[PDB]
Formats: sequence, structure tokens, C-alpha cells
Amino acid sequence: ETMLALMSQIANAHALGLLVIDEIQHLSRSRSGGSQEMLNFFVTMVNIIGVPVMLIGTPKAREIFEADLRSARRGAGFGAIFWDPIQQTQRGKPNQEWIAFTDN
DNA sequence: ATACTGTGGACCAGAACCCTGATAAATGCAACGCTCATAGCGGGCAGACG
Repeated sequence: ETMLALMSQIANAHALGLLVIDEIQHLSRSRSGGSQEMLNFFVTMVNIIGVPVMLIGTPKAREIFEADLRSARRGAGFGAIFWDPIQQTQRGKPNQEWIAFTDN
């Protein structure tokens, strides 16, 4: 908590515009406190630090974040974009994205 | 009467406590490590349906 509160002063000294935390899939749920003290950390982090934050993970790492609105509303305070693999035939005709990517 | 014994008084120098400086040794405090309770995940092992 002391470092979480020290980060706010520094992030407000220089006008930080964004904060990206990448690869949350790599965290261990045994050295952190469980599946609840991670969510509490990631929800307290958004409130105190005034900058926008972005969280990136794998579909099996959403089980941490699906427990409550504290990241279903705070985390999805601006939506939740989903990445999918390319589909060959979305319509009756095959997708032009696949053809263009393969040709290039 | 006047010259000698005793004595009152003014008086210098050893000395004791205070001040100064430099070096060594005994504490006090801010910082760091030890210990105990509490919570939990995941793997390895006693009883299940097959």
C-alpha cells in the first residue's frame, strides 16, 4: 500500500497520460494472495492513480476479473475489445482480409 | 630626663580553584532484522464408479 500511494505522487509530478500493464496471465495465484487479493489490488490501483490504465490478458485470465463489477464496470468503463482469429468465410464469399494477407 | 624591648601595623609570594584546549571512552537514538499469527493454492495420497 505504501508503494501504491507513492506511485500517485510521482505519476502526478509528470503528467502521465496512460499506463499499460501487459501479460497479466503470467502472475501466479499462490504467491499473490489468491483470486481475490489480485482483484482488490487492480481495483484500488484505478481509483487512487488518476491516469487511465489498460489491462491485457488471455481468455483464461478473465476468471480473476469476472467476479464483480469492480472490473466489469471499472475495467469495462470504456468497453472490452475482443480479439478473434481470422475467419475464412464470414459471409458466403470468403473474406478478403484472408486473401489480402496471404497474398502480401 | 634619653637609649633598648616589645609590639602594632603594613605587606609580598606560595598556592588553590577556575578557565581553555585536545584526546579517549561510555550512552542514546534512528535504523534493521527476528518471530508469530493468518490466509490460501496446488499437488500427492485415502476411499469412489467402472
